[PDB]
Amino acid sequence: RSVRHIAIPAHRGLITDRNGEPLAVSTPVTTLWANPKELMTAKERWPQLAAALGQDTKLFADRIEQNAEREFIYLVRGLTPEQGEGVIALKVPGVYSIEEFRRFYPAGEVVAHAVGFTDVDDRGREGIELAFDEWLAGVPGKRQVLKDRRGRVIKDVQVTKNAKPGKTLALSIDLRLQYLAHRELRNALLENGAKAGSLVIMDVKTGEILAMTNQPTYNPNNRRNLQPAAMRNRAMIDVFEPGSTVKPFSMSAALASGRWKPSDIVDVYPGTLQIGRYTIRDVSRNSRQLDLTGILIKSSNVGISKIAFDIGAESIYSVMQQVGLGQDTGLGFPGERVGNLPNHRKWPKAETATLAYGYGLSVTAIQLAHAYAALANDGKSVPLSMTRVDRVPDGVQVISPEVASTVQGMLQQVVEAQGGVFRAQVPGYHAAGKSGTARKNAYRSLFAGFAPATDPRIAMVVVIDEPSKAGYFGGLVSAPVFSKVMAGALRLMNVPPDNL
Ligand SMILES: [Cl-]
Repeated sequence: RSVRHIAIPAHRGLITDRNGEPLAVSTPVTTLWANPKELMTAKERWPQLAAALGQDTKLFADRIEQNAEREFIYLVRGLTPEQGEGVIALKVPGVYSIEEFRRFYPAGEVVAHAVGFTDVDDRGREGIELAFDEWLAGVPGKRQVLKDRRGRVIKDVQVTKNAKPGKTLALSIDLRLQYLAHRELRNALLENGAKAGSLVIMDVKTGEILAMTNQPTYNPNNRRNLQPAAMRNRAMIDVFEPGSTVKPFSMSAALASGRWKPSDIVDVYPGTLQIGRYTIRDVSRNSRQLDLTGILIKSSNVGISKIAFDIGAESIYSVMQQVGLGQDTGLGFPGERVGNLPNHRKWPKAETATLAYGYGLSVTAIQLAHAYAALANDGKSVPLSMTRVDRVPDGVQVISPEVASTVQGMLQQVVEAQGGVFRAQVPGYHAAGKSGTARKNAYRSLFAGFAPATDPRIAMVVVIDEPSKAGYFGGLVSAPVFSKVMAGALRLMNVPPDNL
């Protein structure tokens, strides 16, 4: 009475972590539908079927009566096999059974922002599920079915074309590192009364994003009553002024200029500096002469500004642009922001000073981590990747190996020297990094670093949004998170200790 071609759903590819742990799995679910044309000939069966579907008798009957002309309506999607057989056993004419695919996410909220989710039609709508949708979805088949003049699926003819299953995808993320970072960022938020946060971990040798976690987060397996703020992958889609965490790059421009060495001295007394109506102000103001390492340890805005006036903002802009701040990462992640590294024909003094200590530009947590990776990797930037990297692509030298080496040594002193950020110290290793405290009377606390300082393997960025306890400095709020997560990450990757 009617020959028709209908789609065959393809099996969606498995997403694993870098070691094969499942992160997104296509699982069979039982969906029930009905042909109202057939139901209309068995009305005396409707109340038992309605009750079986948890439905009010009258509302069910109103539904079928309204659709009496159509030949298809869903009844309920995604049931257990025991549930569907429970209904089919009633043998109600025109009630049919189907098996579909539905994603399950074994790690739930721990990796929701990176993995994303699919819709009820099994299409990728967010995160990796969307970015890699063509790779994961495969290609539907087609089959030929005969249907009588009332919609009854009389015969089932051949398969015209088989479905092509999707392909497996292994991410760069290490699920063991991801759990640790997730736990500790969460603990830090709760201990500090903070509103939001991000943590990014990167392999400085391969470009791999080993961990990417945010708060708040959500359970992708139960998205009822989902708050869209809980769904933001802040590490990639939120932009912020990085503040003093960019001082290592200002310093890289200074050491490359020919005009400065770490033992050179800047006079920062009295801890402020007027630029017209604008006033640069240090956080501690009992200093006069400081050497370049001292400027980083004390995080003196006056110090880095006087250095910036000497070498010119253009050279600072250039290093920041070369390491990727405010530049397109090329990951193609949905909603991923680029930020902004402003430019000028001639840089005014005030813009020059603020650029040098990280105001006036916008970056993401992932760009900041990638810039620190380039610095840890002896000045060579390796392309970012969200998937496991087997053949490493060639990187670009963006800071000279000698300059990067020197800046690494200074940042090890930031963490280890007297008056330094002692809370970022990693037991059994040497660590290097810089704190940040940036306006947003509310602040973001930041720490960016890498370890082991002797032979760097891992770069990490911690951002904690609006800590509400008395201490809000990056060195008080974010540095201890770096310490706990870096220690766990190095242990898990069996990195040999360089400080025992
Ligand atoms: Cl943008």
